[PDB]
Amino acid sequence: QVLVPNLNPTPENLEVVGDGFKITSSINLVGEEEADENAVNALREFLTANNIEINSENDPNSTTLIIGEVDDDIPELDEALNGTTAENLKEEGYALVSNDGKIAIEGKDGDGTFYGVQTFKQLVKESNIPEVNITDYPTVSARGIVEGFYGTPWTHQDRLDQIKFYGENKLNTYIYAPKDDPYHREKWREPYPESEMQRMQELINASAENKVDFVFGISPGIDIRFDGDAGEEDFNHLITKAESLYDMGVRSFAIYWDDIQDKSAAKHAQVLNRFNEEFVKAKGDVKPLITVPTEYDTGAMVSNGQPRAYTRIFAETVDPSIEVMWTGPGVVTNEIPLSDAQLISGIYDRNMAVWWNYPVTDYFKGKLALGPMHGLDKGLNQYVDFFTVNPMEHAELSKISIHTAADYSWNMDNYDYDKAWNRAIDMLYGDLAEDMKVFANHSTRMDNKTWAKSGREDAPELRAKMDELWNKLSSKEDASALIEELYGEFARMEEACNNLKANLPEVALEECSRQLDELITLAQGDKASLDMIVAQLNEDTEAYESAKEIAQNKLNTALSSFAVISEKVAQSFIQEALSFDLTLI
Amino acid sequence: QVLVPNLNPTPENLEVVGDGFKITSSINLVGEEEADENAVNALREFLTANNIEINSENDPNSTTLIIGEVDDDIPELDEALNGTTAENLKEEGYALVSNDGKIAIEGKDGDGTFYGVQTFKQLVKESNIPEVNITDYPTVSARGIVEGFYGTPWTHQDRLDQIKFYGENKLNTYIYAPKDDPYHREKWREPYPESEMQRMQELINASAENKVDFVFGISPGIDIRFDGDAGEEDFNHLITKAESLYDMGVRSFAIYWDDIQDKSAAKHAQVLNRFNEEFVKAKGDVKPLITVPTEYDTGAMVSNGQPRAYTRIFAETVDPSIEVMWTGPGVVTNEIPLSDAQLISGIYDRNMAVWWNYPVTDYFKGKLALGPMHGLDKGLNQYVDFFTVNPMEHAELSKISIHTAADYSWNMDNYDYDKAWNRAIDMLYGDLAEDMKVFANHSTRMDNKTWAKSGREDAPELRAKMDELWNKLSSKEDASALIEELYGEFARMEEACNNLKANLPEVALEECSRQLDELITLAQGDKASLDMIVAQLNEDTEAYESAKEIAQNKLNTALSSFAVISEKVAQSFIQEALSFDLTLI
Ligand SMILES: CC(C)C(=O)N[C@H]1c2[nH]c(CCc3ccccc3)c[n+]2[C@H](CO)[C@@H](O)[C@@H]1O
Ligand SMILES: CC(C)C(=O)N[C@H]1c2[nH]c(CCc3ccccc3)c[n+]2[C@H](CO)[C@@H](O)[C@@H]1O
Ligand SMILES: [Cl-]
Ligand SMILES: [Cl-]
Ligand SMILES: [Cl-]
Repeated sequence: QVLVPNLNPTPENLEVVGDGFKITSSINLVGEEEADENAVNALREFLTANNIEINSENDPNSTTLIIGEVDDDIPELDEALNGTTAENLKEEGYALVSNDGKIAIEGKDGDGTFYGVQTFKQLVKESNIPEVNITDYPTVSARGIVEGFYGTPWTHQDRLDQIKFYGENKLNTYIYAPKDDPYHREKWREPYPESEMQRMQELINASAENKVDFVFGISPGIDIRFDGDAGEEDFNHLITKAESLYDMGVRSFAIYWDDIQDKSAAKHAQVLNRFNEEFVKAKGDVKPLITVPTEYDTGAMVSNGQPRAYTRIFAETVDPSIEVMWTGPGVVTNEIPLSDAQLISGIYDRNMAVWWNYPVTDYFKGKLALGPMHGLDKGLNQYVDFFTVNPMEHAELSKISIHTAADYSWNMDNYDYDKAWNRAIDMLYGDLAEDMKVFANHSTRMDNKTWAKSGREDAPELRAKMDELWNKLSSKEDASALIEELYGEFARMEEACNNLKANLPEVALEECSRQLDELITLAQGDKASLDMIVAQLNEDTEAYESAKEIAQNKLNTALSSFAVISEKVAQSFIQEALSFDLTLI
Repeated sequence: QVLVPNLNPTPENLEVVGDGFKITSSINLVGEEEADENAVNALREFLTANNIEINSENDPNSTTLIIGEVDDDIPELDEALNGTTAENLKEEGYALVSNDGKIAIEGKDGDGTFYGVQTFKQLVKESNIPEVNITDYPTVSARGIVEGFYGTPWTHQDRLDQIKFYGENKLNTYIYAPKDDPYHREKWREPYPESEMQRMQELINASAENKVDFVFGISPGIDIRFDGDAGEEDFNHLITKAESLYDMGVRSFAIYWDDIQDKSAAKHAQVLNRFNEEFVKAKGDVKPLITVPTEYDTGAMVSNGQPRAYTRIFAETVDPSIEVMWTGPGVVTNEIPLSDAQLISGIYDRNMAVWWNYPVTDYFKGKLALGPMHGLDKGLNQYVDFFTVNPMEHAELSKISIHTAADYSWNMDNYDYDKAWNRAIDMLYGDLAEDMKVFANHSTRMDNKTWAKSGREDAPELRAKMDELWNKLSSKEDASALIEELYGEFARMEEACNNLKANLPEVALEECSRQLDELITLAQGDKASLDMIVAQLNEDTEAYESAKEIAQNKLNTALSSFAVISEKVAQSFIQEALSFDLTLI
């Protein structure tokens, strides 16, 4: 009878109180004079998009929408809320009540009001809305993305689209830090050309319109000089560089020390402290300084329960108000258990920031990382106050994983990776969701075979059916039913990928066409591998020898291609099938 | 001056009691006419081959060999042993004392005297013998090989040479059960043709001369009938077949029920019991009957602590005298822990026989299994009294692993797999042992990528070095010295293999030429992999692309080839290097 639509992030408190109601083609709007401008703009936009007019004069027979903040002078807001408010209720928190023709939205601040509008937009389908009482606020207070990868940086239009996407999903933090922007790191002293400054401006305006904090990152560590007149000259270059962005509206800064040879911990921190003093504190409206030290994962930072020398000196030197990011137990790592966050938090005795290197693929570019947040302790917020993911150079397909990060960082305690992953693809993909899940299911696990591994395993259910096939065959048990089933699975992989090639919008298709072709090749090799097994069981030598040729040729195509998908599953199945001797008789 | 040479098996109690001495050009021999016939005949062969004559006549000044059993009354033996004796040792035990120009060999029985001679043969080098006090006896009472694999059965010459090899290493059991001998299984009812029988006579005679129990296996399970007249006809067929081999001197027999679809536990065990009664006991001089049940690995036999339906019925129907074989926790598995043997021995209420599926490679024929007995509990004799290995269709190279089985089963408590493996190769390959070690080190681990896995990991020390390389490179640490060390290892892999190709005797070379060429190919890819890494460090794109094309080609060659070696080490390393992105900035 509505119902409650898919929502992201999952609201903290949601109660269904009624049958639901249709929103009139024309509404009455109250409070839009005092409410958060940004919030109201996002409301107007949605209303316009959905062919909903705003009444110039009040109308009894119309759906009424009331909007404002807690301390705004708005009587009707108090009334339609009927008891529950956002009072109450941390920063970015809000209350939403839909009941019998009225919709009320109240934020603790303007951010909350904006976010209340985002939930509203998600609640309405076909002008119908469920009847609910919502109170909501984030688990973690900074949530977002660091564009911090190697490779082709996101285009200006990519970033503008990403920023709207963060706002819509309650993500409030975007860190500008592309390794391959020359003015970010390689030529960090050099000022941005005019045309690129105008683009930053648009990005900064876009961030503000969406209640996202734009963080200007800089990475001087390759060749910054520390002592004497050169240290003076270089420190001034940092100040100059930050000022140009500040003067455009930037109020958040990051200075980064990763991926460099120099491990002068005291000098790094001293730079951070001087910048913090002469810029951050001196400007007065600037958020805490953000940094990553040269040791940034637990393997690098810690030896036998104790901080290594670099980490030790850095921790003892960097001012307490500076946000320090770390990536977890490893740079690209399976999990962050609570004990790791506890370890690092105690070392720095401060709440930590997380730089999560997933879905980034810059270290294994042939594979797309399409899985949810996976391995992050649901209790991490005890030690972590700031959470960001490093995405792929592929902006559109990063939205799947980013979508889950939004849910993880806003409602951490109830986060369910499988449900969040499904919900992400449903919400992003529409009619194509079921097919996109088939494909993406095979492309969640990242593994470069050495130091870098993270993500949910690829297609775990299918992997379990494959194992059971081998179990039955080696036990000489009848596998006819399981074989018939696996034909069904392989045919479904291929059909799903074909539907995706024919119907994915180009923005999506351009990022994954090769991996799609790759999964089809694999599915075909998997099918032929079944043919090979079935021939061996039928003692049909010629059907063997013909199926095996196909299987091997598909595996060889898959191995020689740039695109990489389903290594431990669709790919490995062929290898397993070719290594299983059923000619033993 | 003079050290104890490599011995196999490791004697139970050995002590160096002096400096050693040289045996003269001719000796006094004493006890020949009373000591065991096969022991003396083996002794004479050795004396003839090492250009040592026997006095006519006796004295000077000439070294004195005295030989016999405890049951014999030879004074010189008693004087020469000086307190040491075989009197209190188990069957197959012996005493050897070499001191002051005397060598005394006393067996507990004729088997023990023979083994005494075998130890003597290993003790003498260039006429020099260490002065020692040995008492010795096997841990496990039945120690041998079952030729029980699928594929081309060993040739008749193969078998004769194996049987002598078993003698020399104190293995006492040979089970004749090749899956693809028609008359063993496919045509189990049918008599062997005459020329086959003559070959069987030779096998039987050779076994007797080398104290080896020749065990005749029959596998009637595919199509044997049990009920009514058909069941009579078929039972008599078993009798006819056994009689024919008994009539030539066979006194041990096996009836195998493995790898069939018929799970008729009562019928199987009834056939066993009927044969035990009408053949084994009726003859009086036939050793206990040996069997394998259709369920023969713990996974197939047991469901949480308890026997499955078939095993329950088998265990409780089969006569207590019958030796039952099982393979361990799985058909081809990592280990047999004491707890597994306890569990299975519990169900059958007796000491078990082991059929150990290593070094057999019938299920993964591209790889040679050249490693030691690995994963078998060193206390297994508590529940096991019968130990055999299923070897490769490649008889010559099977000797490395068999050699280690001889040590494990004879001296279980002191069994050290690395040392036994080293000794095997030292003792078997002589001048080529160091090169053979390099190559064989890469070919210990069996793994069909699904249900079958067993053996020591391939080249473990190189694997750790590889691991340490990636840990340093991903921490952006200086690895120049290790890089250099690994260039040395890959070069030495290629060198060893080249020498093996040029100098292996043909009978070994014909079994491993393809695998030699595989390891060379991979060493070359490994070397190209290092070059590829070094180029990326130097930001030399041309050298990188060039080394990369080579490393990829070498890999693809190895992957496409029938021969398989060093999957997780030499081969994996190339895959690891290719996925390590060092072009990031
Ligand atoms: C801010 C750091 C936590 C960090 O992750 N720095 C860089 C980083 N460093 C590393 C490990 C060291 C390394 C090895 C090879 C090439 C470049 C870096 C991995 N990463 C990320 C994933 O590839 C990459 O996106 C990121 O820009
Ligand atoms: C007597 C049994 C303990 C036994 O191991 N039987 C056969 C046996 N059965 C099995 C498992 C069943 C099987 C699976 C696939 C193909 C053939 C048999 C494995 N093996 C051995 C290793 O391949 C093979 O040498 C052996 O002859
Ligand atoms: Cl899990
Ligand atoms: Cl193809
Ligand atoms: Cl029958």
